[PDB]
Amino acid sequence: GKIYGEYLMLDKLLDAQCMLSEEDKRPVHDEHLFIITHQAYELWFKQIIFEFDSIRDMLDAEVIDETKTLEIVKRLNRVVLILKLLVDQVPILETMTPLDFMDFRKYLAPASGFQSLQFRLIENKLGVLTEQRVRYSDVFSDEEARNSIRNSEKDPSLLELVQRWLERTPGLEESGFNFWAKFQESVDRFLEAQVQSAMEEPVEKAKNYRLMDIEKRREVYRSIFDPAVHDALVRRGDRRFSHRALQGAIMITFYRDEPRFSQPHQLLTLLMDIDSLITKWRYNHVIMVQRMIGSQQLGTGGSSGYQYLRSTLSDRYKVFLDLFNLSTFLIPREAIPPLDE
Amino acid sequence: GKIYGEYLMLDKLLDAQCMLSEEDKRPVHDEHLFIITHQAYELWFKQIIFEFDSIRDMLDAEVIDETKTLEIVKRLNRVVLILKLLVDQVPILETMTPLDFMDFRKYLAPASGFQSLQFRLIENKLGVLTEQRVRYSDVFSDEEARNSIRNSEKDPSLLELVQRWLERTPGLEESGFNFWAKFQESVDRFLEAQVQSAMEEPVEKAKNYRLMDIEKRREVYRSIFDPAVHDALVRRGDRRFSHRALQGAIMITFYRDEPRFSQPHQLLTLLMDIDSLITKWRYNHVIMVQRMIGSQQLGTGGSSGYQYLRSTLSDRYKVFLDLFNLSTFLIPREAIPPLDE
Amino acid sequence: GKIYGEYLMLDKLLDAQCMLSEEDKRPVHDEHLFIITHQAYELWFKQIIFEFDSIRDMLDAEVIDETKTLEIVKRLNRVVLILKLLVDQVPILETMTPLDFMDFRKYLAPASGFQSLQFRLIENKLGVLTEQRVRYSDVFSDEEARNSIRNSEKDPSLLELVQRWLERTPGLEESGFNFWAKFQESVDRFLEAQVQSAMEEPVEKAKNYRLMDIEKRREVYRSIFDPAVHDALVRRGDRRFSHRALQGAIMITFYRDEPRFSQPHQLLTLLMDIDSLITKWRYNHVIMVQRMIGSQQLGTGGSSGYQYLRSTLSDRYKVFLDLFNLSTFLIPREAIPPLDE
Amino acid sequence: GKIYGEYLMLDKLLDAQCMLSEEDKRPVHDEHLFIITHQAYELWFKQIIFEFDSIRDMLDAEVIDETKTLEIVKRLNRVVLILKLLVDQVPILETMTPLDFMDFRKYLAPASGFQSLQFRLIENKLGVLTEQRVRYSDVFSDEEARNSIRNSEKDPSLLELVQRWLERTPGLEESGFNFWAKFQESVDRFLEAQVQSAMEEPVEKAKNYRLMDIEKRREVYRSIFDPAVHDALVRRGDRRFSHRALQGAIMITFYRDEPRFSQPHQLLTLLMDIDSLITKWRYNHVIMVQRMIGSQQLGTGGSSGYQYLRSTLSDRYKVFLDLFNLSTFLIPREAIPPLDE
Ligand code: HEM
Ligand code: HEM
Ligand code: HEM
Ligand code: HEM
Ligand SMILES: Cc1ccc2cncn2c1
Ligand SMILES: Cc1ccc2cncn2c1
Ligand SMILES: Cc1ccc2cncn2c1
Ligand SMILES: Cc1ccc2cncn2c1
Repeated sequence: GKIYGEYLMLDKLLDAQCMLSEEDKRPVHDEHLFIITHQAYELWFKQIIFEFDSIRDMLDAEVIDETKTLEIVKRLNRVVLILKLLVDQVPILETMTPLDFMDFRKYLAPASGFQSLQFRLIENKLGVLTEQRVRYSDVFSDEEARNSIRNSEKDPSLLELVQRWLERTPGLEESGFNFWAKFQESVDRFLEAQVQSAMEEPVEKAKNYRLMDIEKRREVYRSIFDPAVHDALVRRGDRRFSHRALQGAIMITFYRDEPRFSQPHQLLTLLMDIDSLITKWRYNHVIMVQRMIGSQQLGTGGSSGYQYLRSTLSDRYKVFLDLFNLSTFLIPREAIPPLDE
Repeated sequence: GKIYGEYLMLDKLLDAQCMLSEEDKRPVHDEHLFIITHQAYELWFKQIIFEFDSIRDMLDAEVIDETKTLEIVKRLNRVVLILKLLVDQVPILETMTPLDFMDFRKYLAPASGFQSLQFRLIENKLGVLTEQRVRYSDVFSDEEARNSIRNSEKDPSLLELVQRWLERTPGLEESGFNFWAKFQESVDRFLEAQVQSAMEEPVEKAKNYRLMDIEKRREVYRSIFDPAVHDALVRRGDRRFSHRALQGAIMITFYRDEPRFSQPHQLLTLLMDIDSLITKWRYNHVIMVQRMIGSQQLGTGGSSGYQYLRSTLSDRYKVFLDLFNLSTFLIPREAIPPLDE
Repeated sequence: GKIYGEYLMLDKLLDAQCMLSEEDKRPVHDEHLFIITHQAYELWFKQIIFEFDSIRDMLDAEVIDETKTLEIVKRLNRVVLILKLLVDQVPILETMTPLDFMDFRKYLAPASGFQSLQFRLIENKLGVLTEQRVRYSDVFSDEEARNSIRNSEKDPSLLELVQRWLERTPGLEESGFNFWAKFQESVDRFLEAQVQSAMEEPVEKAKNYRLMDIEKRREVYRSIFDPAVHDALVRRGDRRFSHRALQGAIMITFYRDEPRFSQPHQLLTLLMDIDSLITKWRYNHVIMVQRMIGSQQLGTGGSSGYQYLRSTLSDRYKVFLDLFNLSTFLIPREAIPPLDE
Repeated sequence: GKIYGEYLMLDKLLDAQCMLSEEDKRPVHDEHLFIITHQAYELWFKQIIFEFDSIRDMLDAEVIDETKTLEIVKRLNRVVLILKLLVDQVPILETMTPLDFMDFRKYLAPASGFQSLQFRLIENKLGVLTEQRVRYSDVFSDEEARNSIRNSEKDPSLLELVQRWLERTPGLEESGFNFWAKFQESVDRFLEAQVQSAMEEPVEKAKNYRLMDIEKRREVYRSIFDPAVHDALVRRGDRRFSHRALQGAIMITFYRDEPRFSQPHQLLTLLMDIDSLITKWRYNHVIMVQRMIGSQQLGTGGSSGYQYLRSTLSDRYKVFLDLFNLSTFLIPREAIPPLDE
């Protein structure tokens, strides 16, 4: 179009609000809010997908320069703001009372939140593993929806592309900076100095606490320095990243204050914020489900739905799970290998 | 429809996003965000209108009981939450850079924010007076849009209906409680006691300050006790309310802690919050216009647009202007006529 | 005092910021933010306690009128707003980097979040049961702190006082409205009508699903109509409320649209919002702990602390647990016993 | 100290809450909220000052590297988050009713918001010019407060230091990139091409509108290319920046997408966000003053105070006024001189 409403296709957009309670000559006022709220979510889901696909295209390249990294950071930050808005949309729908919802939920019988193609496309494009999902894709009767999901699982997710970018971190290379080995030998040097300082403790409980603590540190570093331990944790589902991607991620977090790593760090932080905000939506949605129809109601066949949503709050659904635990492996500033390159 | 996407008409809704930069084979990524942002606004504008029209129907009645008042309060509070969300949508669009916007604003030449039928319908249904508007309704080329605006100006606004409800306040009546006269004579009694206390001041500057202050209080009460002064202020545009509606509003604010007036008070407060939040959107929108194209750019013909938006921030656009100044006329708790009925 | 700084005792308040890294001639800039953030929390914790104690005094009375209920609702809503602000304070402290925190966390060795007297007083005054707490009160070395906690556990909590108020609900009484029996017999009448409608189903899978569903409804109502089942669930820790308090709570939620119950309903909703917002703070605090020092760091002696905080997210810490599940027991509007009194 | 309360000096901090209505044996509950709210503001004002002074020290240097720029950006962003929290604190105090405030505002007679030393120190350290202030520093009776303000006006503000940093922008130099001249000659080339395109317009109203518009563009560029026009606008108070600082600011906004300028751009954006958020606090504070005591009340001596606060909303109080208008001078991407260096 050309003028405001023609450009925005308001003739199409504002003709998609059909209250089924109205067409059945028993209108329920808040059903208009129910529709509008979901359509605002679906509009922003399309925007999120559009931004995710553009970030996937920029990450599916041999090298990602400082200019392309800034663009990726901008678009990830935009997704963060849209996710906060989407979390904030819940109290607007929580304004409808359970009895008003009960008077129209009968018209929704075949419909299901599981049938949101865009919500699934978001989960898949970010990296929610099909094997890590709770049992409880085949809900989608349409063939274009099934084809859309097939492509989202087949094509590389944001998790795979970020890992590839993380593995190519300059500075990890043995030929050059050799960060991983410098980190291993400074961890050994630091942890021994901690043993020597604890040996000089005037009190025995304090000497023993420090020594027990150093042993727990030894085990923490063993989970990342022994690749067999890391690869076993990845297999269990406690980690997502490859051993080399984790090395890159750890190096980015160590040198975040350096101009060269501040932007890659921000990209990782926004990836974490996205995960955390999708989890916040899941929680607020399960609180709202509970407020409206409790753990189970007429038509639900028990607390099956409720318990499934409650189970989506687990680390099984966090894509960049590894990013939250990087500070466990941190060493003081004085102990970090200085940058030379 | 029946299943999720058919119920929500996602086939229609998600087919209304046409980037003109894409159809011209010169696509600008952030134009997708520009469209989606406006469509989320337009969806919520429709919800606001739907709630406003339902509140108008409940207020266009002989008596509004405690049950219907609770429903009106709920729906006004819902509009408050939607307005906060709409204010919060601005930083999402402020994520687009001026240079990216400059690469597609050429395709928008005939379009204008003035062509938002729903934004005008919101202003009119709330009560933005046609005579109080800045010079700078005839923008709308379509006949259904012109007819929609004609009806919104003709049919009673939220301002007119609230005034009618306010005029019917029980307790204002001479036959019963006679609040206005009790308020006048307690104002006189309180202000004289203030003169007597100031007369006993040991310091002359303090006695004189108190006496100058009591004189300014006398003039404040004169603007509401002399109907000629109030009616002149309404004529100037400094007030909106009729003299009897203002009496009701003042009585509701005085006895807000009493169960009988707490709900009418909350209705008035939410009416104020709505005004204040529409003003907050106007401000954030003028800040965003400024960030994107400054006070004037190529195609604007000077700072005409900018200065008009900047002028919409004035009290000329506040519908319930009177509601913000009710605390100027307040007297201590000890001086308020006790409720009997 | 009398002037601004003397009234606010800014001489005392702005002399309580002692950076231990500064006194050790190794200053860490963000330690100032660490102190200020905690002091803003402690100031608002004192305000929360002050409001909680005033609500406890109003609830520790024979009858609570409509006027005192409005005051309680106002103060509960104030606590909600302060809790949202406190949740929002986390991203301000998350602005400090893990390496900057690592350079001063050594000076905090004896200090512990467990030593916040005001946080414990908040938990106790709301109603966090001492037996429902995770093993992991005796941390407090001072005698006035131990005496403060002793009194908070001994004196009635907000949970006990709300239950007393809920038990005294007019309308529950057999002598008058007899709500519980009317609810039981309308549940029986409604559930049988649902069996008869399911019997007329043309499809067998649909008839069987409806019948399986009605059986699950029968069991839900059994948990509240058989007092032995409710009393067993209270004993297990799945419920907090007495059988009579639950009856009152259910009646308030059923007739919330009625002027008589809207205010008691709002009080219950704000009580739920408080619980939910304290849970949101706990979550954001465990995310921030994780961002700063992961699941374990030098000095922690393993993931003991982290796992304890992670366990505070369970229903074991939700005081008004029962309030979230009231919609499970809801019946359509057509099936609710009409109000007469 | 060493343990939680000793480290945070909670013995001092939680002993600074003296309600004057309580000491006069006429306690007003919400006076506790009034005190706590102001003390939370004063605590965060101290944090803001601490961050501002550290940014002043980093900016008072010959060269500011990419590493020091990241630190400045981090601390400015922290101030943004604290300012949002401070804006959000207003609705918490707006929870107190005007009648409850009226029962204790008598004890505040000598106190005044003008006596907040920290609020003035914030305004001065940011750059609120003493000559640009409204008539209505000498309020401060204490000598350490007068000395604190004297030093804040004497020592360079954030506005002066940012201008110095902006003037040293590499790329502005004639010897090297010579941005200003390249910008002038590309503006001339672009504006002439616009005349030639308008000359080919089939419609005369369209040709004339385009030509009138190009003339308004010519005048816009004249205000920045003729230093006499810029220096006259600075003198009038419509601009703050020196002609060379404005050149740097314009160059940073033009090449913001380039890695070299993205961080300097972010610093400028956060400086704008700070200005805008202090303005948002001023507005919310004048709305809250109005809600509590209207435009004037007993003790105010008329609307003097109210009108002064209402006048602080003007551009006279915006420190980085110039930053909001930089998009007025923008040219399309195709017209921007390519970077070489
Ligand atoms: C009145 C409020 C709502 C209720 C009672 C509700 C209830 C439910 C229930 C019971 C489920 C489980 C499967 C099913 O029966 O569909 C579900 C899933 C879902 N709903 Fe909602 N919902 C509400 C509002 C919303 C809104 C506003 C959205 C946003 C678009 C939404 C999005 C979803 C999604 C995406 C799922 C999938 C859950 C996941 O796999 O993580 N719901 N909902
Ligand atoms: C890129 C950001 C935007 C820019 C540069 C912009 C610019 C403008 C300008 C210059 C005007 C004056 C008349 C005209 O030329 O149309 C205007 C008016 C208006 N715009 Fe925007 N706008 C933006 C985003 C939005 C958004 C997201 C909305 C929300 C739906 C919106 C709604 C309106 C409305 C309703 C008016 C009427 C103003 C009033 O009468 O108070 N604008 N806009
Ligand atoms: C730099 C950020 C912070 C870190 C790393 C941190 C870490 C921790 C840890 C590890 C614990 C477990 C016991 C202990 O070692 O003290 C804890 C408990 C606690 N912290 Fe924090 N904390 C941080 C900030 C805060 C803030 C800003 C507050 C607010 C006043 C706070 C309040 C508490 C409270 C009240 C507990 C008790 C937890 C409960 O029983 O639910 N913490 N913190
Ligand atoms: C009950 C709410 C409040 C009322 C009625 C109120 C009223 C006023 C008034 C009338 C003035 C003008 C001079 C005077 O008489 O002091 C003023 C100034 C001021 N107040 Fe408030 N105030 C309130 C709350 C606050 C809060 C919570 C803060 C935050 C610390 C604050 C900070 C200030 C500051 C800094 C000024 C200086 C204004 C400027 O120069 O821009 N006020 N206030
Ligand atoms: C339309 C619709 C139906 C069911 C549902 C569940 N969660 C969101 N939903 C939306
Ligand atoms: C589509 C469109 C065009 C112009 C405009 C101005 N303010 C919002 N707008 C939206
Ligand atoms: C001072 C201090 C020490 C330890 C701690 C843990 N969570 C908050 N904390 C505050
Ligand atoms: C204590 C106090 C007195 C007066 C005042 C005005 N604005 C904030 N204020 C605070």
